[PDB]
Amino acid sequence: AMKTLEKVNYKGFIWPLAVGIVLWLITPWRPGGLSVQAWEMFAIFVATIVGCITKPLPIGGTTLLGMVVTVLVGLAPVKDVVNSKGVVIQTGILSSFGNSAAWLIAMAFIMAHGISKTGLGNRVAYVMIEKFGKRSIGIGYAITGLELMMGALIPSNSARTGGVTWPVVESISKSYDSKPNDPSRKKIGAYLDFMAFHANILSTALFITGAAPNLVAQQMAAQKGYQMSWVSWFWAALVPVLVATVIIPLVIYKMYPPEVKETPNAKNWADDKLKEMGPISKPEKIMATVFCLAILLWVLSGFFKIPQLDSAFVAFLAVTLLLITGVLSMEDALHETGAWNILIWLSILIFMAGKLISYGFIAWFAKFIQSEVHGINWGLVLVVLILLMFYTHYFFASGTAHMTALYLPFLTVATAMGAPLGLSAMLLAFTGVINASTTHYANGPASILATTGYVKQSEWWKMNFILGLIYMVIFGIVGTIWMKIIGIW
Amino acid sequence: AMKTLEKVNYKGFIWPLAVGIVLWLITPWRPGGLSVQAWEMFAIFVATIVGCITKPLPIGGTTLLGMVVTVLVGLAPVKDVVNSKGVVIQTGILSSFGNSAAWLIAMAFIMAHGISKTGLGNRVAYVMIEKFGKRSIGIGYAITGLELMMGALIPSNSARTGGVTWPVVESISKSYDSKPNDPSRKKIGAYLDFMAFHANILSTALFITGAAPNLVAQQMAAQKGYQMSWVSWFWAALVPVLVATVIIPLVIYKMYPPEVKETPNAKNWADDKLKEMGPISKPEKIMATVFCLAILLWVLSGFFKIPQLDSAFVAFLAVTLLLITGVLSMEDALHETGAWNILIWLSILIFMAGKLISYGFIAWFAKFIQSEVHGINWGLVLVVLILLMFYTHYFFASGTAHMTALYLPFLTVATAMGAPLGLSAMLLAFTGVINASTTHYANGPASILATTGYVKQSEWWKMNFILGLIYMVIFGIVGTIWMKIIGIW
Ligand SMILES: CCCCCCCCCC
Ligand SMILES: CCCCCCCCCC
Ligand SMILES: CCCCCCCCCC
Ligand SMILES: CCCCCCCCCC
Ligand SMILES: CCCCCCCCCC
Ligand SMILES: CCCCCCCCCC
Ligand SMILES: CCCCCCCCCC
Ligand SMILES: CCCCCCCCCC
Ligand SMILES: CCCCCCCC
Ligand SMILES: CCCCCCCC
Ligand SMILES: CCCCCCCC
Ligand SMILES: CCCCCCCC
Ligand SMILES: CCCCCCCC
Ligand SMILES: CCCCCCCC
Ligand SMILES: CCCCCC
Ligand SMILES: CCCCCC
Ligand SMILES: CCCCCC
Ligand SMILES: CCCCCC
Ligand SMILES: CCCCCC
Ligand SMILES: CCCCCC
Ligand SMILES: CCCCCC
Repeated sequence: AMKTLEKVNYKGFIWPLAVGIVLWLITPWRPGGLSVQAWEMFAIFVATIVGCITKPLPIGGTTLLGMVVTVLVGLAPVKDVVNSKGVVIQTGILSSFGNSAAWLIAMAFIMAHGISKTGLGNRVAYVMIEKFGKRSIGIGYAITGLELMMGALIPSNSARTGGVTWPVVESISKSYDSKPNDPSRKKIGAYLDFMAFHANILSTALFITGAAPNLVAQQMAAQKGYQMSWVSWFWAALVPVLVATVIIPLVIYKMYPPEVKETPNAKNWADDKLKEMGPISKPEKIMATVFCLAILLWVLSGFFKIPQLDSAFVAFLAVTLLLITGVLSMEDALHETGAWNILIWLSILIFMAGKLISYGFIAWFAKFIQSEVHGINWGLVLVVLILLMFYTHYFFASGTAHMTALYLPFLTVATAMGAPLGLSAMLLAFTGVINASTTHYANGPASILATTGYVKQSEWWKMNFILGLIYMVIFGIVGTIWMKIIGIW
Repeated sequence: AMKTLEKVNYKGFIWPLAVGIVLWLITPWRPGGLSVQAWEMFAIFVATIVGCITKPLPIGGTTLLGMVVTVLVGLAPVKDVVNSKGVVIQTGILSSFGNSAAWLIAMAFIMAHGISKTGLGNRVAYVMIEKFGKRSIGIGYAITGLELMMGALIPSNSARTGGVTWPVVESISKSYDSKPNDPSRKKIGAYLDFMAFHANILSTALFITGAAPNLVAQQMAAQKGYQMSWVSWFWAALVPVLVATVIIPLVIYKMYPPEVKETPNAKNWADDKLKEMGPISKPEKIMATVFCLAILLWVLSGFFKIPQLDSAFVAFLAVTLLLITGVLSMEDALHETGAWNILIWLSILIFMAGKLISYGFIAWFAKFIQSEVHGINWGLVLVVLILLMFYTHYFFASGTAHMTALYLPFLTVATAMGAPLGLSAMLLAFTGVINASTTHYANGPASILATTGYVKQSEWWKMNFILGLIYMVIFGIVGTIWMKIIGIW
């Protein structure tokens, strides 16, 4: 018996629509050397992002709407178009949900549901509160150190986030009664969410085995005659990453403070709650075993490249084990909405960014940069290249496509303007790492920790912009001094 | 606070496991001319189906488990493997959820949720009960006639089912208080579910624009020198389809009777309920408009082949309209479990069948048939070919791959054993149509109407086997007499 329609934010359609429309009417006056379909896809993508901002039809709905409009105005098919030789010359909106990152994140949400159902997350939370609970910044630094230690083993940031630290964040927040999409999110949950994201950034920056784009940078620098190694990257990123570990958390605590700042009796409270939770149970032990097994497969995935260890099949396998074991039914995994919502909208955004890359937008931007800056001292050239490689990730959603597309061209321009090779390589790599401090779709950890409701998106974008300025200053200046020190030039 | 694990049917793992194991140990003694990977994939597929039967880890769980085992023993990657020329020589478990049929069915489940929420389904149900409510077989024949009329326009059976008649079935069942997965399913819901499936079969058989496999048969017969036309197919399938319309419902009513057989006062009851529902509302009017628009796009999709009318993008578009209009939020579409469950398990089954087709199983079966039957009167040859083209669809899940793979070879053998061309073509086409009376994954309508809980799977398979024998008798004998009558030979 439904009487009245649901409440929809129609005002939020103004800025997206308008933006799109204007760019569309601008199409004939496009920057030149560019294709009509490219500019149209750019306009639709920008309007979709402005919608994700103004939040009409929450991100799933507006992403579906942007995909629909993409298919209507003739920028994308529904089924992949083949060249009669098997090659897929055009992808479709259906060939977008077969993405590894989105399915990994969904299965990780499901594993997190299992951790929350068993009672393991809350036990871990009270343990961490007994250890470093008081002075919540202590909790933030502990999660930062945990992520840093895990960076050396787990080569997938999306896993390090949705499998280990996002559950810990959720549990610690639910022990403080910090629920999402509620004015009670500001207690401790939002601070911890943000700090988890930025600790994931730091860990990705410290170890070359912290993410894929770093490996892509390695392959490229080897293409141009510079061999990045686990020890060199580490010895170069140690100092700047320590400076960041010391600063970034402090400015987050000063800018986005944890409303609940002090817990003078965390020890007794955690002990009381644990003892009230009774001894550890069988489903909790099984979930712990499955979690340790998944972590083991993830850390082995760095030495053995094998389909059985794709870092997503591992999540499928853990979920399957939870199903055949009992701690997780199938209905428990079916109405875990976050999984399907993120599947939908992340897949759609990645598809639209891929269409931006294929239609010849990024390549034109790269040629423009290559033909614009001609005579300058290589210092300003490197500054400009870092700034561009930073603020171009607003038009990407993978982090690997960004590098494959813009790392070799910008590095080439730098080395051609007199800059040294190792410095430019490592700087553009650190920049491709800290790019994540731009958006809510920049990577897996952001697409996870921005949509949990603990942190709004306006605040997310603003604070990430500021912290990106800070990251660029830190890495550029400090790491340049550091690389001049240790024989990199 | 979870204490005890969930209840899992461990006994149901015996038959699948055993089966698999045995076939695996049989591998060295495989039929010959076959590949090891092919026989292993066959074993895993068969065990997965036996699991879907015995129901450990409901179909979603056992399909996930079969996919996991597929990836573990080295039969499928997780990411598509390319040949360095762009061609995809091996598909992955992730490149399986980008399927048009599964996403169409999911979006149709969502549209059905909208129809049930608005109050439109119940109004339609009481209308149909006022018209042909008494003598529930009247309801079955009305739904049959509706599906038959829609066959001439909507060229997608999955849509005709999940968009029009599955909602009507659900509403009429919920007006009789027939809920699924309940001993109250036998009242009227199961009979109507079965009858809807078989009416979809009949409509697919009557009009060549009733499904894709019929178009595939058309293309093939044109390849071999026989031009199927909308008027010829219809004039040949009229008589047998009338015989089926008269018989099949009767044997279903005699074999699977609708426990509630008589409703002597349907008129007054429907009028009372309608008047108690008040005049038609605004959300109902909007859902009706969206439904009519989707039906219009679906019927236009037969004359204009355009990505904007893919018969799945239309469901995406209807859902998007319901979102931007208000009658359907995003949370309403996120916890619609059936959509995601069918996505999962149908995609996985289609992927495994595609692996059966690529590894060289179906092609070997076809060569075996081509090299086995050599000297026979073409009548027994056609009998054997119809039987094989019928009972090979247990190893397929699309209905189009089946035809593309086995229609031209069997038709070739028939025409080479003396049989006439038009007769063999039309008979194998009708057989590719009635193949759907085999399984729960044979097509979209079956994968929909078998998993709704109104009809079990054991009963489904048994009754579909019997009705397939009956369909083969009817079509073969009657249609052969009919084609001999009208100048087809
Ligand atoms: C004609 C294209 C106008 C721009 C499309 C706006 C898309 C809205 C997505 C929320
Ligand atoms: C050109 C981008 C304009 C985006 C404006 C977003 C305003 C959001 C107000 C809450
Ligand atoms: C748990 C996945 C381990 C699978 C082992 C695969 C070994 C392949 C050797 C060829
Ligand atoms: C010496 C080249 C590196 C300088 C990078 C400075 C970036 C400034 C960010 C605001
Ligand atoms: C060694 C492979 C045996 C096949 C097992 C298949 C398991 C599927 C269970 C649903
Ligand atoms: C290939 C043999 C399949 C056996 C299936 C038996 C099902 C038993 C259900 C009670
Ligand atoms: C509802 C969308 C109908 C299709 C728009 C017109 C496309 C014409 C492309 C030539
Ligand atoms: C003349 C032969 C026509 C084919 C008859 C098919 C009968 C199938 C019997 C099950
Ligand atoms: C001529 C400069 C225009 C650049 C617009 C494209 C980058 C957003
Ligand atoms: C006012 C609702 C508009 C919906 C977006 C349409 C995009 C062309
Ligand atoms: C380049 C986009 C900027 C993000 C918002 C900045 C608000 C100060
Ligand atoms: C307790 C026996 C279940 C084993 C399941 C393994 C399926 C490959
Ligand atoms: C060699 C005899 C036939 C075996 C058939 C195996 C099942 C397709
Ligand atoms: C060749 C497969 C036949 C299976 C028939 C199943 C009847 C319940
Ligand atoms: C030009 C619009 C800025 C937002 C980028 C996604
Ligand atoms: C959140 C993962 C905790 C596992 C403890 C063994
Ligand atoms: C357990 C993974 C081992 C991989 C050996 C190739
Ligand atoms: C293959 C997983 C075995 C676990 C059964 C309890
Ligand atoms: C009853 C199991 C059927 C096996 C063929 C798929
Ligand atoms: C079930 C669809 C009903 C639409 C009536 C106009
Ligand atoms: C509410 C539907 C509007 C679509 C055309 C702008």
